[PDB]
Amino acid sequence: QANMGQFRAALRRIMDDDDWVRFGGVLRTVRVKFYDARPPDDVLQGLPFS
Amino acid sequence: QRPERIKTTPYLEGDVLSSDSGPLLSVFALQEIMQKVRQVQADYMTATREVDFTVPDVQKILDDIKALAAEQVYKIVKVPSISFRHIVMQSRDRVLRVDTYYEEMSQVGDVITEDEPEKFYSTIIKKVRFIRGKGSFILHDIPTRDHRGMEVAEPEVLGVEFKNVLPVLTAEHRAMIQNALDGSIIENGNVATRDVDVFIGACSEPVYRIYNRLQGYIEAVQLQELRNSIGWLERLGHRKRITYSQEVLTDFRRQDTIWVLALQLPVNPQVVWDVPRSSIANLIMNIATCLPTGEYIAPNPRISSITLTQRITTTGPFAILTGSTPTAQQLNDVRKIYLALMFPGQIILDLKIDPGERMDPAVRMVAGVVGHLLFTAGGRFTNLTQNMARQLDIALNDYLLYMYNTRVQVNYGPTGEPLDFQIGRNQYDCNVFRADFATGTGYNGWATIDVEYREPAPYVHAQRYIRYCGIDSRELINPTTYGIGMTYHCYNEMLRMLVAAGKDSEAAYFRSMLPFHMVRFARINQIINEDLHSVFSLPDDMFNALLPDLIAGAHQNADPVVLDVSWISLWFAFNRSFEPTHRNEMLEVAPLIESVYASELSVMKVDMRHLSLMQRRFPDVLIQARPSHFWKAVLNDSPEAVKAVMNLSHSHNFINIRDMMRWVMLPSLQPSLKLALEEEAWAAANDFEDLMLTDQVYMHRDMLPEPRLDDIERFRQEGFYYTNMLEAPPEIDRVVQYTYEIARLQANMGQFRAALRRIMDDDDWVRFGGVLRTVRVKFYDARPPDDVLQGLPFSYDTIKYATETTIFYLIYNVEFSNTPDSLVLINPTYTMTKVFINKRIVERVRVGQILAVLNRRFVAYKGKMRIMDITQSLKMGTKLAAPTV
Amino acid sequence: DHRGMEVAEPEVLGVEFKNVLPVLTAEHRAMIQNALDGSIIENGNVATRD
Amino acid sequence: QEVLTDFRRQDTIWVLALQLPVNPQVVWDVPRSSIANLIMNIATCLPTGE
Repeated sequence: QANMGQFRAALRRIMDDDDWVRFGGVLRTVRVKFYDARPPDDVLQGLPFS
Repeated sequence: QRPERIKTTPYLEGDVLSSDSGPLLSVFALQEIMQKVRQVQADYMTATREVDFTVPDVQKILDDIKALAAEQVYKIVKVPSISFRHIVMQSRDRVLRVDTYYEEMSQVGDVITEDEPEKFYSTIIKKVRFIRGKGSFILHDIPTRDHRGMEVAEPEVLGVEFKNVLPVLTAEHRAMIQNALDGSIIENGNVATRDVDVFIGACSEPVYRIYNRLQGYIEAVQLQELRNSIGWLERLGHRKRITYSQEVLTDFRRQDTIWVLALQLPVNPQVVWDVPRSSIANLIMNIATCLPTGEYIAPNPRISSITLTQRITTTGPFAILTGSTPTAQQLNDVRKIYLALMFPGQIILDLKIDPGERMDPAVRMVAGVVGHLLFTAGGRFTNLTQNMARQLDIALNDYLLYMYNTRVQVNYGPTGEPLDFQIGRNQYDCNVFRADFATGTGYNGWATIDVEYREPAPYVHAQRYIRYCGIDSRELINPTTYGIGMTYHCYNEMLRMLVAAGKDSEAAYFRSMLPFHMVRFARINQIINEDLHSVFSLPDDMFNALLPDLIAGAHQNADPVVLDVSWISLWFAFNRSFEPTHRNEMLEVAPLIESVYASELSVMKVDMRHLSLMQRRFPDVLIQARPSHFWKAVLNDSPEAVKAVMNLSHSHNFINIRDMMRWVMLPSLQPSLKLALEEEAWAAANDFEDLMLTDQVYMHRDMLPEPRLDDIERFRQEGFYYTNMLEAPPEIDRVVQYTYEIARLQANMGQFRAALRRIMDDDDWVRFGGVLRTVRVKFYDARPPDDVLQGLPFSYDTIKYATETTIFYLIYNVEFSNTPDSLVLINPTYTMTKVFINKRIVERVRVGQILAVLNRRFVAYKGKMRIMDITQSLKMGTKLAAPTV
Repeated sequence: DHRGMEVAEPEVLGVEFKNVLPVLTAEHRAMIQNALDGSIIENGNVATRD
Repeated sequence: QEVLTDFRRQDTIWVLALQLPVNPQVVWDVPRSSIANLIMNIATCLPTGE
């Protein structure tokens, strides 16, 4: 997807399609949190990839 | 991270004895080889050609190879050079046209002399370099100008100069010249997003041919060849099993980028391997390149003894020999043994005796055992020679023979060969442990398979995988049998004999010792399989031919290199292990290096063949030709790096004609950009007339024309001219042929001058040709000296039949106050030299013909265009985002 | 080396005639020159050695 | 055999003045030399110990 030069556009199209993405099969470490206000932008708007 | 380097048991760990790397081992190996032959030469009397022996620096030559790889053979200039030159005589309507390229050709090189063959070759190949240098250029950022809203080009990029022509023109004349300048336009000039500037004009024909194939080369090679190259790099990386950069290459190309490549990354190894007397060179670069950084490990101290209490403890059977430490020479011998171990087949060992050293007899007693347990001397190759194999047999016989405990019975056999007897209670036969090269008993390669074939290999010359002691390398990632179950046949027979020999403690020590031995050979199997895969390696044909060659005494082109070690060094090497804690760094740039190597080799072969052509083409010029002449001629003007590579063999003082010509006729080749330009330059050079190597020389009675001076200004406007040059040869009847040998014969008889005067009186032409002569054209307005106008092909030192002569063009200049008979002379001036060149080198053109040469198409890029060399970025750390199909 | 052939030396011939050349004539010099050109070398073998 | 095993062994011509086979009959054929053979034998070959 990065190779041909249509990586991000496909992701934006699929997100317009309102779908779900299971990025990788590698297990991830989870965390639990509690807040009284809005969370920071970094944890909310962030992407699970780089 | 790599699973075979992690350890969890207290048996394979100990203090490190020493460390080593490829660079030290290479120079050391060359040193002992050269010292051996020097001692050989010194210890006796020798009568041969003198030769000095110095050890070279491999690292310097590798650095110089890397530097030369960065050298670009292409030049970029905005403007092309001047193609044609104009000359103005007294007539302002007619002007002389000359080619500057021909005059520069005349200046490039030196004169012809029939006595000097290699000088002739050197001059010719200098012409070749000059052709390729003036042919290789790319135009970028051409200037442009605007006239009446239209695009025009400048009068200095078209390749002609005519600024001094403007004063001699009248109104219509510079009117039409400026009209022609306005007509000199750049095509496709109305494109708003234009990137190419295409122009019509003149150029030198070889130069323009090289330019045309250069732009064809630009258009041809593109990204898919890079894809193939990096795919082969991936296959090599898979073979070596290196970690990859998590960066992945995506073939997205910018709209304002140009890549250039001068190498094809797939390689033909036979081009490398066909060099005469070069096997040792291939081995030394293989050592210098593929060998990683490693170290020597001692075995666990607890194998020989185990404690039981404070005071009582077991002792080793070889306790007296265990407490020993090698010297410098013994350490060097250990190195030699491990080198012979790491390369099987092309390295031979030997055993050194000299009175200056003293040892206990037990060194040979145990040395026979360690020799039979430490080398392989049978199967499909060899590692030993016959004499030391017999010595080891005698040693093993004496060890089974000298026994300190209560004696057992022995039954001797018929012959006096050692090991012809039976021993002990079980009556075991020791005769099976004699060494024969065809069978291979008594060593690690007996009763097993030593070499095997698998899937296609990255390099095509050798697909083999070496299997020492019948064990592969895949048990380290996943073991196969239990701890006791690891064994092989010769080890079993050896242990069973020692049990049969009544010898028990030694058997226990060896049975403990076995897994260290097997894992050491597993690591060496991995090293041979993975690390050493390179173009310098020995192909399968040589490896499968060497053993019959040595056992049959057949005459071989690639002699195995014979070395020498000491006796106790075998036992010391038995108590060590090699561990490569890191891999070689220059391995990461290994392949492309030899590519440059290969490419340059191709170049030599190319012009080599062309030089041989002249020996067939011209016997008289090359009467005294010896092919070493052109050999040395090419070998002078060449990069010193590859020459040092070949002279590391030091056989350059031994190269004969047979090896050199056997190298000549092969057409094996690996393409490269400068190579392609080389073939095309030599294709232009197949027409020998392109380098002023003419052989048409005519002589007859001729005189300078004497025009009658009627009107001075009429003579000014006309502009009469003369030349001794022949624009075309005359008819054949008046021309008589003449040769070198007949010239020599008539010179000895002395009637040659008489024959010249006879035919000279008969007023017919005479030919002196068959030998290439240089061409000089220099313009003389006044009276020349006699030597230029009277160019006699015979030159008194006897005579030499071929001589160079400067070709004359005479321009006539007159004044108004000259009398009508001022040029009238009572004795007419005479000339006799005439030459034919078969091209319009000098010619008179009327003013409208000044731009009559613009018929050739040139391509240039905009100044915004950037050119980046991309030869340097071919490294196996680059992995494709879209892998090769 | 001349005429595409390796040629021996008058010294290795084993005979000396170097004090009779200057009194010779043209024909004798030409004949001795041709005869010198006549001598050849043979690339033979013994025990598989050149 | 070290001197027979350099890397220039293949294209070298050897010279030996003495043949190894020493036909023993020629030393024995010497008339009334038995005592001389004995004394020079024990001169050249007899070792000494303690």
